[PDB]
Amino acid sequence: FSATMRDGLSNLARRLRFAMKEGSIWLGEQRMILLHTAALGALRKELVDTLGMERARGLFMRMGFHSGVRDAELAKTMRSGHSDFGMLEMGPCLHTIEGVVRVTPLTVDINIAAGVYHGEFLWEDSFEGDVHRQMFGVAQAPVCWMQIGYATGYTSALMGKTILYRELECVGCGHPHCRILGKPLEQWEDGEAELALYQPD
Amino acid sequence: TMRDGLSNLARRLRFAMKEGSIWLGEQRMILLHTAALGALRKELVDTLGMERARGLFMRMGFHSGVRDAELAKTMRSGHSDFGMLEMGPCLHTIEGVVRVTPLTVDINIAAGVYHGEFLWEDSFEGDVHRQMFGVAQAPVCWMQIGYATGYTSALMGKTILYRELECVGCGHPHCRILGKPLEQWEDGEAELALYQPD
Ligand SMILES: [Zn+2]
Ligand SMILES: [Zn+2]
Repeated sequence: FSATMRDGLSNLARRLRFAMKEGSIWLGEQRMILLHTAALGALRKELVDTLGMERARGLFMRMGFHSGVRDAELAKTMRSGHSDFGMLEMGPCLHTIEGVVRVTPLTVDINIAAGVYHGEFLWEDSFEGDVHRQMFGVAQAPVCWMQIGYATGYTSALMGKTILYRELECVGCGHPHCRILGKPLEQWEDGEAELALYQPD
Repeated sequence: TMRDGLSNLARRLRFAMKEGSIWLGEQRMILLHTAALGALRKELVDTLGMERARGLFMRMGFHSGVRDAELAKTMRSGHSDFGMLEMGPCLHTIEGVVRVTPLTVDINIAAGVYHGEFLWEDSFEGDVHRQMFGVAQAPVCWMQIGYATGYTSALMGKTILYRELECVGCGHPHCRILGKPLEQWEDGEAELALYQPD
């Protein structure tokens, strides 16, 4: 049901090592845990309840940003014999293997050497959208915060420039699926202020 | 010393790529980078202080533990009370959180009997805490302790609290924990209070 993503998914699960003789999981050179979405949901609930939705959104986008940046490093380890899109597409694949979301590239214009990027993707079965509705009910703006942070971090680390993403539709809002658009910071009218969300204090 | 638990619980873990999801029993899971979780921990500790951050993580672990206990209960058939208990250590291990070795475990669910001591090796939490900070002056495997507390309390049907008696986060070569009912802990109801959202 996927292409060319298949190759990516196969070539990636081999970088995924489950070692219950040591109680660890490694993906590439990054240690991972399996975490219940319901536990991340409970954390999110307390964060929004005591910090507010905006600051909580920031914490999650940054957490996602860190994940994406690490996965881009893994992506760059197997660049040999890989087009710019083929390297880009690893993000979508890693996002799927980690059970975060089913990603389908809709159309992608990417040139790393030239600094050109324009990407739109479909997101099916976002864990974050579902978790949010269960904790909060329907939302009045897209809620896949960690997931957007990840696309932003992964793509930016890959390009060596800031690529910001925005959800144009989201299941958290009661759509059938999520859909996103990513492009250079410069090209977003209020980009500099979105950028403020990725900084800690 | 169940290897039998690992192989049998690990079969409950599946990757449904076409739906971009991972299932452990009936619970959806994600693979998350410890580095990212650690970045979150540092922000929470920096902005909300350690005691408040500690509470958030214990309660997150607690929720994980309660839900793995619900999975354990489904596989109740043909298992002793000890066998049931051991699925907790096993799931924690399978989840890549920590490698758990039961040391002495005395359990009888009907009679409300529980006293459990466990060895924790390669704790991700203690590990990440001491890289994002330094050696700490008190045990720091917050989420891991929450999980044990939640798993065992759900299995026993009564409040079972755990404490770390050693922790890699404090420069010990390993973590070690003890779990027993609330009444057996000196300041137990102040420990039970960490599990109540603020
Ligand atoms: Zn969404
Ligand atoms: Zn510890």
